[PDB]
Amino acid sequence: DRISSLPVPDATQVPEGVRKLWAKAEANIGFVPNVFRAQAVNGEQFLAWWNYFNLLLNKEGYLTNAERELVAVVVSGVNRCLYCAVSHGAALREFLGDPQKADAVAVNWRHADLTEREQALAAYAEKLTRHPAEVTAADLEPLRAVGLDDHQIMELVQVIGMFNLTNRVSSALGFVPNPEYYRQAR
Amino acid sequence: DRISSLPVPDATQVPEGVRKLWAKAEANIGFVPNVFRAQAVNGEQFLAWWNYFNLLLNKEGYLTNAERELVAVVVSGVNRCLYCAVSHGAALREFLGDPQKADAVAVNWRHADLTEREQALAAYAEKLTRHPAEVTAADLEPLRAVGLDDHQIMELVQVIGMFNLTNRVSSALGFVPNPEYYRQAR
Amino acid sequence: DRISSLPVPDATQVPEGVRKLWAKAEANIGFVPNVFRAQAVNGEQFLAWWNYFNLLLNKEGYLTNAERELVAVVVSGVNRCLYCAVSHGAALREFLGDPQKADAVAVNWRHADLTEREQALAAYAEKLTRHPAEVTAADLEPLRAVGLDDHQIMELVQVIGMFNLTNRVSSALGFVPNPEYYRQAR
Amino acid sequence: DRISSLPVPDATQVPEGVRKLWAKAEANIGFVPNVFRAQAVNGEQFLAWWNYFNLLLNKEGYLTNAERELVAVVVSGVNRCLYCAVSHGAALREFLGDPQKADAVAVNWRHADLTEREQALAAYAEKLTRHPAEVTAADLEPLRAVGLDDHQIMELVQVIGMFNLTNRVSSALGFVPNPEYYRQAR
Amino acid sequence: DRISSLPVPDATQVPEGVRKLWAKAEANIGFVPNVFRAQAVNGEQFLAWWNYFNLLLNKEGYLTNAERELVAVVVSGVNRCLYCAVSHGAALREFLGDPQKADAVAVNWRHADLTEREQALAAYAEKLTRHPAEVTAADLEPLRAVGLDDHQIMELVQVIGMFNLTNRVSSALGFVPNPEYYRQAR
Amino acid sequence: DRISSLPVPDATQVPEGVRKLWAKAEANIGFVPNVFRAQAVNGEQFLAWWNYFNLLLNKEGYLTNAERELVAVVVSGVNRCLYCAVSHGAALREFLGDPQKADAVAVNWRHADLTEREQALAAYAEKLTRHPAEVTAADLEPLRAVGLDDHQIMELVQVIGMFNLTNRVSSALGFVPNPEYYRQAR
Repeated sequence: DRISSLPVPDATQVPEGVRKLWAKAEANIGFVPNVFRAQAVNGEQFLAWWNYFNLLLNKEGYLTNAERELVAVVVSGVNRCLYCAVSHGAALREFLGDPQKADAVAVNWRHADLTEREQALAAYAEKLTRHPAEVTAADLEPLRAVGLDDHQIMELVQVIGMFNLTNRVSSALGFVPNPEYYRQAR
Repeated sequence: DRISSLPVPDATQVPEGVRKLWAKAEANIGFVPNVFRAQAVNGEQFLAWWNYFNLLLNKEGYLTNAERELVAVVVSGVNRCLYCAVSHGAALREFLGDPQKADAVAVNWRHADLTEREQALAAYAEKLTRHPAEVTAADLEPLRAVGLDDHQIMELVQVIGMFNLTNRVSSALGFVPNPEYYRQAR
Repeated sequence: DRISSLPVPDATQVPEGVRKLWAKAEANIGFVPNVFRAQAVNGEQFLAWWNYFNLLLNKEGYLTNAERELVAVVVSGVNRCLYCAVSHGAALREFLGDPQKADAVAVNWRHADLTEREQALAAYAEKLTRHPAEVTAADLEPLRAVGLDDHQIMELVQVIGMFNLTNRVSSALGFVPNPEYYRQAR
Repeated sequence: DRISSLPVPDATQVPEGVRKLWAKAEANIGFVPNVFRAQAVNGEQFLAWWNYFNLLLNKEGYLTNAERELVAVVVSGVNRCLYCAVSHGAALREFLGDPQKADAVAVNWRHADLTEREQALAAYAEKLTRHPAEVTAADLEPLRAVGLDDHQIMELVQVIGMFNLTNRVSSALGFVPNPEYYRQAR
Repeated sequence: DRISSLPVPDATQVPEGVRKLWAKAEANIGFVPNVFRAQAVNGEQFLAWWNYFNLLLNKEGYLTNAERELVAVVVSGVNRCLYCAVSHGAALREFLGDPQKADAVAVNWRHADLTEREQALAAYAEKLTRHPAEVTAADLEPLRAVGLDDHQIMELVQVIGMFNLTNRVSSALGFVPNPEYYRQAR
Repeated sequence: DRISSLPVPDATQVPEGVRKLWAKAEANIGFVPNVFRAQAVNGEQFLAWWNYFNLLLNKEGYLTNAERELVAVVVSGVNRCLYCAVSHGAALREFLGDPQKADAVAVNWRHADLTEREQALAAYAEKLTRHPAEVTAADLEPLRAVGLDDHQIMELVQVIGMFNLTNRVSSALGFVPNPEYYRQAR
């Protein structure tokens, strides 16, 4: 059962930080996310990627985990990235406590009955994902009007950019999400 | 005078690591890249981004600097990102020692008379950038045919990803490249 | 409470055939599909649509139910139609007996590890959906290579058509899928 | 002279209802529409399709035949479906009594000097045809403003969906419209 | 009464060369093409355009008139330009002596049962029109395979170019084709 | 070092007017623009093209050379035409006296800090280049609001159309711009 289009390094072929992450994941969530194995081909690059990704998505910042995972699900849905859709879908179901809303966002946020703020975030995520050449300063105005300040905007644009990065890496290399994600928070 | 659509933090409003980076830049290239100011709005996120970007793009890896900057220029050109097209254009001109070749890649790699290897890199960069939902394992075969191994592919996909992240952050926030970049290596 | 952008007719405002359909649904699946209410605005048109849809999708024909629902899910995913993606997702999960496979097809069939036959069906469904002006007789050859005969092709093209009709009607009119569909066959 | 990419069933290979339709067409219009032969490969499915199509397009409802054929011509022009463009073009020329207006709609409704209502119908047909993921309840407001009620909207969205179905079936299978349509109502 | 979105100059407001052209047209075809009035707003630019257009499209060159008008009709159809689709449709009907073939090319050359040579011309015209950034030297090989020499290719690319110019000028300025064109060669 | 995908005629294979143009260019700018050689394959057609192009772009009319070259750079950037981007980029740098502004327009005019008028011109150039089927009389209103009269509009739409012509001819035939253009006006 392949999890990648490239060979996946074993424990002997990854640095300490990657093995520690594997152990931590196993102990806390009961499995090792396949991205932590498949994307470990270049170990130091992986560790640098994780350091930034973990800070931006998982550690405290200026947007809530619900807001962040909403963006993740929208971007990953537009780009039709399987790994990211499935894994961030599990996260969004968990953080919203509403599996059906999360599923609806995965299809089309316009039809998911979101708040005004959520709609502003989803719309801007989709625009910057699809039409990066066309965004302008004018597009920041709706974000301020639903209450995002400069730090929240700075975080938002990074999260959208990040999923444009991870969608591409995951899709290019055929990353396969773990079976557990499909069943989580349902 | 504007270099960003958001307020730019001064020395007192960024962490020490950012101040150290500014000093290192000034000492090495003679000026502080505008992105190091404009994107320092969220300081710790900025430093985590920089750690990864620097490692993937500037430090030794599996692709040459010329190869990485070729990909940077293709991606930033497709996405029409001013900051990245201008600054990475400077870099590609330096690493190729051929301003006209770099300028041609900025418009259309198809017409820039590239090597077979460079054409494979450029073609894949453009596809992954424009059509992330449609790339498959078959698309790796041309990369292998020009001699890219697994580490080189792993790096490549991250570089393409990274420019899809930075093109979005820089365009979303109206980042303005330093005047020096337009003149370097010409 | 809303299930449609138009007023929904009650029992007194639909023909008897629609009331009989509601009763049959309740008795067979335990609830009345929301489309049977929301799309009954023009009653006789509704019953003619249902006659054709039921025959093509639910009754014996030349493709299996699994094959039909695969196509439904691909089409509805490309078009980002909430009602159809959710309800046919339920159906595909049931007919495959594999929720994770169905969920993967919902994001990107290219990454769902399908059989050669399923990949041919999914690829053609997506092309006919996105690029109707560009399909030609040559595009039938892969279908014949996976064993589809003339009756199977005839059915296939109608199924793809039908989802291009229902995705449009349901999205245009903001049809909301029943909560049950999100939970079925998981 | 082929009329389809699939074999066309003869009189011995179609059900009674199809042969009766052939006879009726011949007696009343002087020829048998090729779709009635080419799409008869799956007989019962054909009869179910015709039952719905005939009710929606040809029998009394909530939009006039001129309005319906306007939509048909717009959708079929966007999708570049030959069978449907040619045959519904003949219908529109007949119902408008103005061949040049009908021809102009076939090219681009924006340039055909239509009424406000006609423009609202054409614009919405083209939007739902091209961008089904993007339509929302807001798009119904212009339709109400040119006087369409809920039944007229319900009919409209079906006619647009229907041509998205028939354009696809006709194009996929290389259906060829009869010579008579090209000369009718000129 | 309108034939343009800009004011149309009368005989007193154009140069003598334009008046002579109007007289020549009236004498040869029985009416003055509306473009000769509407596009004469800048008189000397108009006469330079006409000199080139007439030479490339009407006077002896390396492609036949039928071949040139086929390309005209493909291009104008893809771009949905009313003036050019209608007027060049008339021309193609005349040069093919087959109105139904010309009408079919106007919708989709893929379905018009063309010769191998005509299909190569039509396919290239559409690609160069839609995807100018993606054409390469490889795309000339099919043209050479149907017998086009260097002069024929040189002419072809200019004809495709020219319709991309005239489709834009005519659509931008709302040019209205004469009623005669809709009826000619039918 | 090839300058074209087709053979390039020598002095013995071109008419007098082409040889005179070569001589004039050499004497006045110090080199012969490669387009004057590569596009001379069909001599009379070339001379007719040059006659119109030279009048519209180089000789006095209703827009300034800065305005015209701005449009050239925008259109050529959207279409990613190397010959035209590089050569009109040199022209724009010269006429603006601001190399960095010209370079920024080549990437994305939205980020180049243009005047209101310049923005109106760039936006309309890009729209008519990308979406010719969608422009209407309404799009002329912004042009009038930044002060363009009917002659200026007539000229503008021709210049946009012209670059849609030259981008296509140049790209189709692999025209290579002279080394001098890359270094001019820097």
